[PDB]
Amino acid sequence: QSRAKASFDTRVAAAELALNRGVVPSFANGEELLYRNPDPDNTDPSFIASFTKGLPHDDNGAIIDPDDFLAFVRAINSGDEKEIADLTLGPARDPETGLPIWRSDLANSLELEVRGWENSSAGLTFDLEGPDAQSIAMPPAPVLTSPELVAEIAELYLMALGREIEFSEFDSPKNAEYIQFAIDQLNGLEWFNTPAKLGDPPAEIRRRRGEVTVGNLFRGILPGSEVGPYLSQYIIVGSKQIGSATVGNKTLVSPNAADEFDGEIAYGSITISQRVRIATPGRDFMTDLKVFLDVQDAADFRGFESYEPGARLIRTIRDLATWVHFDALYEAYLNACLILLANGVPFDPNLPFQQEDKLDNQDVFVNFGSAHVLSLVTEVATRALKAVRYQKFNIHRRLRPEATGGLISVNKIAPQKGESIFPEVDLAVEELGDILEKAEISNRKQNIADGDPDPDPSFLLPMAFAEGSPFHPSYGSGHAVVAGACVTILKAFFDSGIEIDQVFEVDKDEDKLVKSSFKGTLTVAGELNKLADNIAIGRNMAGVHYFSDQFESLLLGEQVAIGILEEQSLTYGENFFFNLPKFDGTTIQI
Amino acid sequence: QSRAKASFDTRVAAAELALNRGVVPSFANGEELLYRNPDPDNTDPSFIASFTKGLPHDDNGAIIDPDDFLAFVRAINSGDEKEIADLTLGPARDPETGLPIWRSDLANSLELEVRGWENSSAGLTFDLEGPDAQSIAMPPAPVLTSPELVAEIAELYLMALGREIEFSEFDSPKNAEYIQFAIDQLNGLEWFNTPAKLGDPPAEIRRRRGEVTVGNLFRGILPGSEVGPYLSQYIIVGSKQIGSATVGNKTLVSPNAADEFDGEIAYGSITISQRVRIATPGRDFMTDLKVFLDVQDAADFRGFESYEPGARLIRTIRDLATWVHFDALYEAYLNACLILLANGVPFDPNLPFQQEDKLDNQDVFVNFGSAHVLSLVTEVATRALKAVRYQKFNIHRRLRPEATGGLISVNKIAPQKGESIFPEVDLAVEELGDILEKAEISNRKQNIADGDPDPDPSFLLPMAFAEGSPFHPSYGSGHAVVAGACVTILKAFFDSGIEIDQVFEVDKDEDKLVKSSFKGTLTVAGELNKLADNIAIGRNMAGVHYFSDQFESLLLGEQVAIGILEEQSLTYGENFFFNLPKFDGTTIQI
Ligand code: VO4
Ligand code: VO4
Ligand SMILES: [O-][O-]
Ligand SMILES: [O-][O-]
Ligand SMILES: [O-][O-]
Ligand SMILES: [O-][O-]
Ligand SMILES: [Ca+2]
Ligand SMILES: [Ca+2]
Repeated sequence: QSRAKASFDTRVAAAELALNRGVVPSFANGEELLYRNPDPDNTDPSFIASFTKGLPHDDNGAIIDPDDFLAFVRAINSGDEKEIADLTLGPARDPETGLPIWRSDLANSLELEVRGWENSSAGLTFDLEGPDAQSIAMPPAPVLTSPELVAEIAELYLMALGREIEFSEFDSPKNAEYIQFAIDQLNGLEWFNTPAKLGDPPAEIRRRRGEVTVGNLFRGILPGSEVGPYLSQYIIVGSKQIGSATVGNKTLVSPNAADEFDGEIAYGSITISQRVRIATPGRDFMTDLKVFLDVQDAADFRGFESYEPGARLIRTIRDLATWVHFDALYEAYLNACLILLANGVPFDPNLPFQQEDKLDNQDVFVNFGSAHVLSLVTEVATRALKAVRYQKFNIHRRLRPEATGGLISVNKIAPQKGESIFPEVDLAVEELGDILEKAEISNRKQNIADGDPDPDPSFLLPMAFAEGSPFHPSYGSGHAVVAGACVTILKAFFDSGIEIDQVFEVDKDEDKLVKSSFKGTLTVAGELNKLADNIAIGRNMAGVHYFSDQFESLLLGEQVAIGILEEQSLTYGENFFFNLPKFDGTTIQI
Repeated sequence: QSRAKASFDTRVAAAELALNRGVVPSFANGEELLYRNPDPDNTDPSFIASFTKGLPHDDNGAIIDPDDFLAFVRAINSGDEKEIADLTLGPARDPETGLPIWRSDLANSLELEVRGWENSSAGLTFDLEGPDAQSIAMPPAPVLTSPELVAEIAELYLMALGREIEFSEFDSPKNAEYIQFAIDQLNGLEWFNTPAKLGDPPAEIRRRRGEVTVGNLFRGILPGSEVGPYLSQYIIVGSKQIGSATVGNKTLVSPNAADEFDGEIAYGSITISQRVRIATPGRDFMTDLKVFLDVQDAADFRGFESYEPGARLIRTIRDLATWVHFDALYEAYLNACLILLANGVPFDPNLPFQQEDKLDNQDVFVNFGSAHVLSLVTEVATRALKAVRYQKFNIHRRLRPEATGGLISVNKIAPQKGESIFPEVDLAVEELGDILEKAEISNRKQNIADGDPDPDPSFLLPMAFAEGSPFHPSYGSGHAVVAGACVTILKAFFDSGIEIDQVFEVDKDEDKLVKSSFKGTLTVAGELNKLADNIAIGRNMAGVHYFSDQFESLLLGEQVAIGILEEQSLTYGENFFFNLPKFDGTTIQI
């Protein structure tokens, strides 16, 4: 037949495959309308558990006008630029300067303008490849009164309090007091100590973590994420440098071969440095209620974070948070791909032409080679992003962990001032008492450093980011959906079962890589899963995402990648499949 | 309609749009079957102008068996893995060790195995997004007897002899002798001094370079690649580093802000160094006829290049060749995108939600934002690569410039030994006498450095790469097609008319960036065109591509990118278009 007609039929067949996968219906947790305004004569929803950032908020963290959120949801579902622009973003504005009146003196002195919702209708964007953004569903997010939300918030608060603690010293006596504290309180939560009961949602069973130990503290549940050092090799270690190739029987060593162990990736003929920008240690954000409310009212605090000179390999929790702050969409997984390519990590052996050219007479660059995987790992990211944007904006609209910390802080402060507000976070306040007292101490320290000599007692979740979370709902996670999708692409494309012989940790003292004490075996699949773990949890340690957001959007990204892979497989006439270890432990052939 | 049905309809609509663009028929130059075996009783084609690398070659650079090339073409068209594996790749093999007998002692002592054709059938791969690999045509490649081929190989010979000459010193007296020589020889070629005649093919007229000066020597013809310094800003300069953002009225400065002028791209929270690995200066490859013939017989010389320790900003021509040797598919253009995103270069103003958030209430990350452009610039590359693989393997199969230099060298050596061979490169030999004599001197020097105390006189095109070209035909260029596609994506997505206030050159003495002497204005569109120029002509500086390969592959990539953009525009409900300045000076709205 015609080549153009064959191309049309291949594209139509891929669309038919995407359509025949069906639409998994996306269910919210019902929090949007279940929580009501505390005012006895006001029956409108409070929307406290809903992502209400940017809409004008009262002094307690709830929005003044529930209609303001209703218009926001309508604009989400419609996608119209005029309806988005007609939304009220930020607080009341000064008639003279045109600038919004901020609650905090910091945002008023900066003359901060409002920041807008980041692609509130990207979930309505169609996808030429892979699953449609609305064809796949994440499960309902945990509700505020759920023990899962309490466990997630405890994890977030402990990460915020443990931001300056280095990953290589999780078991070290120096951090033993904070590590044992975190382990004790997490294991004091019925989410961690008590297993899932029969009849619980399957995703609830899947994402439930057991007893928290130092070996799995702040770690994911992906296979290989809990095995070995905390940080993935691909997030800290470099790669085989230019010149370290083998030419027949002669093995030439790169003159820059030490750059592999100095965290430098062979990025073509130039280098990607794995060293992260050093955010100011101990400097958290939105620890003051006025600044937090301004951020909830869309105060653009982007770029307000201060940084130490130079760059170091990720050592502290805050370093991982900084890494996931600015990462260029697929940058973690593009870097992992570059490491695997430079290290000569073989592609999936079921890919064609992977044998030595003595046998197949065919090198692989464009298809089943470096270029194919490099393009796939990067094209999967925007598709996963569209799906997660649909999940964030049109389905769940889950409030950010900063907003949950705001509700918890205002609830804990209410008895002190004689009031009683936000009973939905009462379980979180009660079960996180000790974590909340140390959070209050840390917030008092930060707010004294902020400029308030005698700051009000604040239990807000300390934010690694000055703007806090990105300006979209937390559930799901764009970073974690891209993590799932790109790691799925890499595990399918590369021989993910390949064992990593050299396992490196960041040195406990110096800014360098040392051979990890891990005496086990680390696979490529395990380390890619650990890298997805690292990015998603680093979103958690910034305070911008809950754990369940990360795990479920990682699954969503894996689904996006699988759909894309099945659709592109229709484009190759070669007899081949991707051996793809899924996050659930099974392998799919694509 | 249903959302799933709407997704299917959008994908099938993009497929109909791709189908309705039609198929531009792909014409070769007729060189494949026009040159015949000089043996009188043998009437089979010589296939000398055909890409015959890998197929066994005689002592003069032609293939022993035309049936070998015929089977290679049949395997190209079929794409069958078995037929590709059944192809005779490399020379005769030792029955004892199983290794092929190499003509050169270098490849025999290395026990070199064969290297396969890189995606000989990737042009048969269908594309779910954008134009089909076979729906777009690049014009016929110039023939060996054409003055265009003589000009191309002269430019390539001139680049090889000037690989150690720095871009910031093109007009410097110490290189004035080599630059004036190159200018005089190029302007002595009727391709450069004589303009295109009426009735010539329009692509020939469009790609014909006129009078060669110091300010346009070794430069492209894209708009903006001829004004300003040689190297694009994005190939050498860094970008705004993390911490240098503007927060309301306060302008925080990054503690690492000097990294922008040190050639350090803010790659999320980590950095990309623009410094390229220093290939061994004065070390060229395939200068000896035996090593060249082994490479023609698929000798795997990859990684055989040597490097000095460290990395430096691109100064010499060999540095650009090294940069394009290993660049990860979209690396130059992904780096340019990262620079434009870190620098805060505004997106296309016709993109939606690009106003301040006070007006539009919407940030752009997933759609019309950093993630969108990153994913687009990375996904256009593999589609352009498929199109160029079709052009390389199924249509043109143009011999590599190393193979052109082989024919030229054997033709020049034949009268010395009393014979005569390859009269099709007689025009190249006659018109390039001075360049060929300097190439003979340089090749003799390199072959003495290789290990031959008294090497045979060789006029081979010196190769920046030990394997020389990648194992596919030169026409078109994968790097140039990716450059065209990705730079088109960046010019469409970003406000490409934005002027770059700061223009940097690599310092004439130190490995650093100085303020360029350019008193004119440089735009983002011009600098992206210059970056595509830099990559394509760096492939020329390697000696692996001719100029026409580069320019026509850049046009093909621009077509790929435009088709992808049209097909993606159907996926967005926003009222927007990409303002896209083409390589022909016109602007398309997408
Ligand atoms: O959805 V989030 O990347 O803020 O990771
Ligand atoms: O086709 V070439 O990238 O060898 O640029
Ligand atoms: O091939 O590249
Ligand atoms: O990040 O969002
Ligand atoms: O948004 O990211
Ligand atoms: O490179 O091809
Ligand atoms: Ca192979
Ligand atoms: Ca905007």
